[PDB]
Amino acid sequence: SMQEEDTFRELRIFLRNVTHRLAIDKRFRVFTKPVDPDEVPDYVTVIKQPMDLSSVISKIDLHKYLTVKDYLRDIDLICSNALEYNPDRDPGDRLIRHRACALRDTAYAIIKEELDEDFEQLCEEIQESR
Ligand SMILES: O=c1cc(Br)cc[nH]1
Ligand SMILES: O=c1cc(Br)cc[nH]1
Ligand SMILES: [Cl-]
Repeated sequence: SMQEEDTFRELRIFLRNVTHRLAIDKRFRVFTKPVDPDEVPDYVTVIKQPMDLSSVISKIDLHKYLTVKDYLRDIDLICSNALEYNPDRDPGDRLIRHRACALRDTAYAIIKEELDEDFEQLCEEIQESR
């Protein structure tokens, strides 16, 4: 229905704004771009399911997210991939991991304060109906 297409558009607008807020934060610059296979040839090796904020924006625009839960799964990937790829005690690794965790925490905190639970519940019920 028109009504359900309105709901999914509202969700895309919501997720675009949250993603843009994360992308413009100087802490999260490393996460805004896919990992360059020159720079890092072994990444696209052991990181099976790469994810970055430009990919998240492309997925919004292609209607791949029907719920905030699906979106947060991709945010969780950005964090768990950073944790997996950069596990060393060296400050370089520790800094990426802290920034990855901060990205994840910020996304969850924005959604906690700004997403209406009844809005998410509606998205979930339309998603399940298909
Ligand atoms: O991401 C957003 C931002 C504003 Br302002 C309003 C709705 N969604
Ligand atoms: O199944 C897998 C594949 C890769 Br690549 C890394 C972890 N687990
Ligand atoms: Cl830096």
